[PDB]
This record gives sequence, C-alpha cells and structure tokens, in this order.
Amino acid sequence: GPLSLSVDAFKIPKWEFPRKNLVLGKTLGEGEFGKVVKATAFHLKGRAGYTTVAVKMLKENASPSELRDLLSEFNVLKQVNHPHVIKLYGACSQDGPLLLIVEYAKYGSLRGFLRESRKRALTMGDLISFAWQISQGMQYLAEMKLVHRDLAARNILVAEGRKMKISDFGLSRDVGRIPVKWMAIESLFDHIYTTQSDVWSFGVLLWEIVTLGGNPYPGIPPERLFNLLKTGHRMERPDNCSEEMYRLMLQCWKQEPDKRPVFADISKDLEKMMVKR
Amino acid sequence: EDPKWEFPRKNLVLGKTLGEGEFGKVVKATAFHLKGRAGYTTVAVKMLKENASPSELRDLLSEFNVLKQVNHPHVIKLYGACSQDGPLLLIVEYAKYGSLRGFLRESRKVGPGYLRALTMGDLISFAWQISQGMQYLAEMKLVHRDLAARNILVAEGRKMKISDFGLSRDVYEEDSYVKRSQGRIPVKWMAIESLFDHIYTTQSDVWSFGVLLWEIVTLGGNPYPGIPPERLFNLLKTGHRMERPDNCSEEMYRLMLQCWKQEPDKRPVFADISKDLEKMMVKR
Ligand SMILES: Nc1ncnc2c1ncn2[C@@H]1O[C@H](CO)[C@H]2OP(=O)(O)O[C@H]21
Ligand SMILES: Nc1ncnc2c1ncn2[C@@H]1O[C@H](CO)[C@H]2OP(=O)(O)O[C@H]21
Repeated sequence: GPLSLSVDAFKIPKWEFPRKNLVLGKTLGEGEFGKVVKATAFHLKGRAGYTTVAVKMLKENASPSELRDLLSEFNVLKQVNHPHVIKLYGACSQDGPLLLIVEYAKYGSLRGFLRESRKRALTMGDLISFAWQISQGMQYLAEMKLVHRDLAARNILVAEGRKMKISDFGLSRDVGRIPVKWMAIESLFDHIYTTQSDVWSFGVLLWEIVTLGGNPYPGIPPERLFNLLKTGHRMERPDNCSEEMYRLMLQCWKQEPDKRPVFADISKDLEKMMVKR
Repeated sequence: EDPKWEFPRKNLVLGKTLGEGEFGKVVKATAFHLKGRAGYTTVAVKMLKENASPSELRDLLSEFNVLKQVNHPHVIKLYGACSQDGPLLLIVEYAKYGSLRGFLRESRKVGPGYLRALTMGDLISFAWQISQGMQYLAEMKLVHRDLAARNILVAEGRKMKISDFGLSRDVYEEDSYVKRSQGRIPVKWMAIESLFDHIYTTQSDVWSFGVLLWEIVTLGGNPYPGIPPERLFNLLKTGHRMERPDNCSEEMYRLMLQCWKQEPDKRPVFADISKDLEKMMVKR
C-alpha cells in the first residue's frame, strides 16, 4: 500500500547521513508522531566538528499513521528553506531505526518558553516580534502551497537568539488528528484544510502568545466547541491584550475563510504595530 | 444521549487517573444508583483530554456504539454515559487488576510469580476466555482491530475482559473493514494484509490474537524484540515470524504460527482456537 511503497523508497545522497557520525543524547520529549532526542552530528552538511542537532524517531509501538507522518515530515522539509522554518539536515535510513536529523532549537517549544516567562522577562514588543517571525514563515509556506494544519504554540520552537522556528510537519499537506481547539470551523464541519484554516490556527496561536502560554477555551470541553463556534462565539479579549491585537485575532476566526486575513496582511499588521510602538 | 444509557452526571464522582488509552484518559470513579443497584458502585470512566482531536472523539463514540450492542462475560461492560452539561463520559465496568500486560509483567516481580500465582494452565485459561469473547464479537460482525495484552483487562476473580473498542469497526455489510488512510493500530500487532493492503477482517483479529498469545506466554514480553517497527514490512513479506518463546509448548507455538499464516483463510477461526485451547487445558 502507500506506506509500504514510501518505506521501501526511503530505505533504498544529499540527505543520507552516516549513522556512525551521529551520537544520540538527552531525550527532549515526544511529539505528534514519535520521540525527540538531542544529538551531536560529526561533519553534518560539510560543517567542521560536531553540530548539535535534534533527532526524530519512532516509538516501538508506532502505528502506520505515525510512520507515515515521520516520512511525510521528511518529504515536506526537503522542499523548504526559510529562517523561521526548522531546517532538515538529513536522515539515517540504512542502520537500524529510521532517524530524521533536524535543526536543534535550544529553548524548546514556544509554549514552554512563554510559560516560563513573565511579562526571563518579555515585553509586548518581543511577543509581536515572535508573532511576526511565525507569520513570515507561514507566508513562505503558503507561497509554496503547503498547508501546515497543526499550527500551535507547542509546534513552534525557540532557537538561539529567540528565533521562531515553525516545526512538527507530520500533519502538513502539499496543497483528523489536529486538536479540536486549534481547528477552523470549516475543518471541523467540512474536513477542509487550506491556508485560510492555517490562518484560523494562527489566531489561536496569537492568543497563546499574548496570554504567555494560556490554554485556549479554558473550561470548555472540545466536544462542545463545534456548537459554540457555529453560533458565533469566540474567545474574549485576554487580560494584557490591546484592541488592535485582539482585532487581529478575531479576524483570523471569521466564519467565512475569505474574510480572514492572509499571512501577508498578518505580517503587515505586526510590522505596523512594531514601528508605531 | 440515549435514555437506555444516559446517567445523571450528579450521581457520578471521578477519582484518580488510571492512565491514557487509545483515545483519551481513563479515571477511577464511583456511581450512585447505577442501573438500579443501591448505593455506590466503583466504575471506570473514559473521557477526552483537553487537546482532543476529532479522531479521538470519534474513537470514544465508536467504543460507546460497540459496547451498547454487546454483552459477554469476557467483554468489558458498558454501564452508561454522561453526554449533557459537560464533557462526554463513558461509564464502564471496573477491572481491579488493570491490563493483562501489566498483571503479567507484575507476575515477574510479585510472588508467588510464574510457577498472584500463575501456571501454564492459568495462561491457557486466560487465552481461552479471550478467544471466547472474540468468537462472540466475530459472530456480532465486529472486528476489534487492536487486540493486544494492553487492551485486555483482568477483573475480580482474574477474569479476562476484552477492552478498548475505540478502533473497533462494523463489518456487518461486507465481512471486511477497509480504510484508504493509514491505520492507528501499532504495526507489531497488525496482520500482514492489514499492513500492506489496509484490509481488516476477523482473520486479521486472529493474527493479532496470535501476537497476544505470544505476549501471554512470555508474561508480557515485547513483540519482535529489538526490531524497529518499519522493518516488519520486509520481515513479514519474506516469511519471518517470532520464534518460539522459552515458556511455550510445541502445540502452543504451532497455534501461534497458524494465527500468522500469510493466507488469512489458512488461519484458524476463533471457534477452532477455543477448541485448541480446551484440548491443551484438559491434557494438562
Ligand atoms: N528541533 C528541535 N529542537 C529542540 N527541541 C525539539 C525539536 N523538535 C522537538 N523538540 C522538543 O520535543 C518535544 C516534543 O515535540 C517538545 O518539548 P520541548 O523540549 O518543549 O521542545 C519540543
Ligand atoms: N475498565 C477499566 N478498569 C480498570 N482499569 C482500566 C479500565 N479501562 C482501562 N483501564 C486502564 O487504563 C489505563 C490506560 O488504558 C491502563 O492501565 P492499567 O491499570 O494497566 O489498565 C488500563
């Protein structure tokens, strides 16, 4: 079937990394499809010495859909190069478990980074910078006709110099398992995913950023969200949030996808906020 | 919201989290005046986590929709649901010893151990009880799809209860369940035609049952030990199967191998598996 074909293709030069040059280290955690460990890679992509990397691999009780997701992440990330998308360095397909080798983000997920922060100390300026960097990577992805589908603060990584890196491409599709609370209303009711449903998820992410890692729709069971959204309910303006920022969020959550901003409009708005402040 | 099943939310009290399964979290609970039974009754409750996806909601509903229709001494009992004024909750029979995998693994450290005292006779009994439940489920035109020692529970009296119906599917129309998309059952318990061809039948449940048999005789051992799941595509197609474990008779191993025949029609059906296990029991 489709997976057995992808597996066999994968196991049969630009991306293949010698397994002997990879030294696995500390476990960082478990993602959408497997487990992530810190590692050092000797002579990665013509670089001197050891480069610190993150390595993705499957758990032993992996399902076909988890393996499909790993190979999907590899196949998407090969096509991508942007400062605010996590970089793929390669894969080990010839020696034991399949491994993907990716750029290491030393601060971990944006969500943890924020939850450990107070308003390190972060200013609204920082937060808008973070949002803009993500919106740039998203513009780039949308231009390439890739729909991410799983945009969330848990899926953005914070690299050296607090640079945002869009991560976790297991669910992305070259134009469901996405948590209900980050999904666009048409994705919930019609199962459609487009750049405009990525814009919806981006609005939930903005809300996460502004609340420094809050949990969306708190006290609302995801099973009860479908009906609340269809009748027009949205999250209220959070505590330390401007009218303009909240206007931006709300527009991401317009019922009609055509009435949502595009990522260029989202980037424009944050560039304007930055300079005017 | 079915009147034969809906239970007053105020009569249910949730306790500690027992773990997370295929679609959600399971919590120990107590229910007051449950199905005419006086006082409180200890139960297990299935619910969604806060970051639940549509597939996990759909799996919870699938478990409900299956358990509504089945009743067997070796299938976990559904007692009710709360589906109004809050999170959706399934209320099910509590199994005091937890999963079979856990119970067997504890038997390696907790005396009297494998000779809480377990013989091969007890293991055969456990496998037989599960085979009886599966024979009935197969009669009901259901495929479980996720048969594994982690999805069998051990209730009072060490009685086996087939559990975790989130991935179970109806085959009443065509005697097979087929999905275009990729499955969510761990690769190592999947039949070869489920893995390559996406086909699930009672005979792919038989294959999984054979993996469960191997788990049982190894006292909760890990299938295809040391083998990365992606290697199973090649490994199975080229005819390799797990080796006879140390604790296993020739007869018991022949049954496992019959469960893993490449041709599904060459595998035993659950009625015949139950018979093989009965024969083993009686001859000591
Ligand atoms: N490229 C990466 N660099 C550093 N950490 C990562 C990377 N990709 C994922 N992680 C971490 O793995 C976990 C599951 O996704 C999650 O927990 P974390 O440490 O907050 O950052 C993530
Ligand atoms: N009906 C039940 N009674 C008792 N424990 C249960 C029940 N259903 C599931 N579990 C337990 O929930 C956990 C995640 O699946 C897992 O850990 P365990 O205690 O080994 O048994 C399972």
